[PDB]
Amino acid sequence: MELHKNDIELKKYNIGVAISLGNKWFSIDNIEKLVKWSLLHTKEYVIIYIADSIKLSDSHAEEVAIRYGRNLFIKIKERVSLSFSQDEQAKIIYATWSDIADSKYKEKVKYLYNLYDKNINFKNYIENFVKEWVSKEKRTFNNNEINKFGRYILEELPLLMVQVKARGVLFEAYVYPYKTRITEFVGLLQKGEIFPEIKTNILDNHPKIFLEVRE
Repeated sequence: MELHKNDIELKKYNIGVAISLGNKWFSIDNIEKLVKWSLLHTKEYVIIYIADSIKLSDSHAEEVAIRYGRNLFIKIKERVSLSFSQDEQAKIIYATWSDIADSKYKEKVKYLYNLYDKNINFKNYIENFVKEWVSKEKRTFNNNEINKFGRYILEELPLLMVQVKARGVLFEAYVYPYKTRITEFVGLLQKGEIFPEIKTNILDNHPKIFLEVRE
């Protein structure tokens, strides 16, 4: 695959690999490709995490992590240790939800939850957002479910917008195989062009960089 940028082939950034569990593209082979591309283009490290899902925990991301991410990561570790040299393997960091969701990240999430409960324009935008995603799924969903799906998005939204640390490692950039409704929405947020209060409250002027990489 290849980037769809001079800072990259100058290896300026660390690169996160955001895996959407359940999205048919993220087979184990496509995941291996994305990791190989990131090891070749990263400044030093590649961070691998589970990034959405388009009760054993109070957080949906945490629940996904312990129910699925553990076994996914185990399959990824096996494949990697058979595809990559041992020194290349040194560059990789498997970041669970807890690695990312430090206390500083949680305040940003709290700000979004708060805003989801108090700003009905925001509430309705986020929910219509879920409503559109799922109106191409054959299955249907009620409004309480639609509303619960919305909070799940808000839980991942800071990661998409700001540069954060996982196990003490800043990663400025992340790879994803195509543009999505979400990536356009995040773009607008970072520019302050939609719900600008969000930019003012949770973006510290170092925006997460989205790199589109596909075959």
